[PDB]
Amino acid sequence: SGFRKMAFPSGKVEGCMVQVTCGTTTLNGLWLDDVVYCPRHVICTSEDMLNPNYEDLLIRKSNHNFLVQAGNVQLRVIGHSMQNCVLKLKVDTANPKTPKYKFVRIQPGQTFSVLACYNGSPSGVYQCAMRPNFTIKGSFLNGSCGSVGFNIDYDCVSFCYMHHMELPTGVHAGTDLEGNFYGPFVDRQTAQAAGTDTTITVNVLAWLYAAVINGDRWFLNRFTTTLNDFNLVAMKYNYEPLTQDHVDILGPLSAQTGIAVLDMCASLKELLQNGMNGRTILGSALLEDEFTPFDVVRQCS
Amino acid sequence: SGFRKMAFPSGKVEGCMVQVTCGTTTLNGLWLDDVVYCPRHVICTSEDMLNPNYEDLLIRKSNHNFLVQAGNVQLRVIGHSMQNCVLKLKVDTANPKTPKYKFVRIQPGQTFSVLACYNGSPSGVYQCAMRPNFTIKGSFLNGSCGSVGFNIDYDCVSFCYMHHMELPTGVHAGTDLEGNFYGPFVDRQTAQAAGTDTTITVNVLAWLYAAVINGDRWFLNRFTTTLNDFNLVAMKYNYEPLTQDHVDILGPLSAQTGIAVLDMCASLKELLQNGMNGRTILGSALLEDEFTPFDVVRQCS
Repeated sequence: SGFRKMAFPSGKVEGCMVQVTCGTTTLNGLWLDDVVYCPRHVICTSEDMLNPNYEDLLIRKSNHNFLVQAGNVQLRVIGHSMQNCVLKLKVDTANPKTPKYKFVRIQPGQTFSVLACYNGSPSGVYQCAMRPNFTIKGSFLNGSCGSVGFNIDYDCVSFCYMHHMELPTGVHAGTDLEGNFYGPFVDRQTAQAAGTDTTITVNVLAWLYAAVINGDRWFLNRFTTTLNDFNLVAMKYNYEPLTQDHVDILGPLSAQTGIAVLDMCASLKELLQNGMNGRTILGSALLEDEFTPFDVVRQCS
Repeated sequence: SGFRKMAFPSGKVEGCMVQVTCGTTTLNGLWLDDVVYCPRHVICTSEDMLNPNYEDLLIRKSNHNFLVQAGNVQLRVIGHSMQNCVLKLKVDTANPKTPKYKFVRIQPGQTFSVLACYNGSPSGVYQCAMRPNFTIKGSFLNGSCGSVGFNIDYDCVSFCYMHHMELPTGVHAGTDLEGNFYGPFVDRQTAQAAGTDTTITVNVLAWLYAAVINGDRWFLNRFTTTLNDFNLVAMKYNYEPLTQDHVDILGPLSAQTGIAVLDMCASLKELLQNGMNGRTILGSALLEDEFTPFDVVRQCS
């Protein structure tokens, strides 16, 4: 037993990380088969970022403006193209360490592991969630651009995130691996800001279940609520609404514990309206919303 | 920027994980060069655990009672010996994936990454600390015995923990890789219990520094305290005492932020005596004590 913020084992992704240099800018790239993926702003100057025309900047570049190094061995760039906001660097060698992989776009509320990298070298791994406002609260220093987020199913790596930038609020924004940004964010120097964030209600419920599974029951109560009456209270607290789909997804946790979802909802309603009163759940004094129902099942069984 | 519970990249350790079976018991082993390390209770029966004589049980075993599988390929056990509470299984093949490694014993308060494994297969990675009472608050299900904890320095894996058991309080106990238990715990079915835990003061201070580094300053104050006056208050709250060594170790964080340790200590003293009053630090409503000074430096630079 126990409950921890748990990332996926990162080995399969470490074998794909490379260093990509263009001009005086170095950042990370993802090397799968004979393609290297990286943020397209790798070709930009600080002057360019104020109003880049990326198709114009990239056309003024040649393959030899791109230095790719997989550890020591330099990779020869034999061709380059743009896919939305990622750059695709064709290289002569297929990565022998290429895992089975897919490119998947995730939904707000879903979680993924991040392998933070610098100069193509992995430095740490952590779990986070796509916030409802399409930012992630990551840990990223200058040079981490190109670090990826991923899930693992069986032996297959679903890449879902490439890191592009930090917003002025200290949160982070990037794209899926097809180069499409999560959220209304752009790879240009503008006055971008994250919208209003909300709490991921279905995840808070999953985490209350995880607590019950782990012997924390002080917050449980005898009451039950209706979906509508729950939503009417939670939205007052900037909680995402809960759907019948959410209730279905929470089914297996409801079964393992024998507590109906709407029963648990009454607990969460009570916790929202009363606070926690110096008590903790699973070692936390706040309601935790970055564990999905699947993460709980995974870890608690 | 940002601050996350961050584990080390786990690839180098995933290549060492194997499955070890003996009787009807399967658990995990660590395969380095031509040796496989695993908990010695792998040879025990439930009946045996009540009073095992391990040197006697192991003598009644032969190499062929030990099935080691590295993925598919079975490994032939050509010899076996005991080192304290770990079992060393000599095998004919050196692990080609053996990283540079050391066996290191850590101190209460130090952190490490755990690669939780089942049937020799890695399932997740998370960061935790050796508690002052020599337990760890891990996430472990039946079958995780033999999962290891580790740090990484440059390319060198310092293995520091092998998982052996869960205590009745839900916390976990194991050994260093030389088979010596952390704490007063034994691999026998007895009435073992963890002692009284305390908070790792030097780590809480490091985390307050991490918060300052990340723009959270509401808890700072104009006061300064003496080491002695700080300890006199903290020990009242079940906080470990702070030493001059701790103050030295916090030096680089003090420098980067320009806040003297004893200055920060006055903040922590105030937070202990006043609570947090519905405020949070780095997204937490509790004082966090599982980041060392080194972890903060690592992540914040």
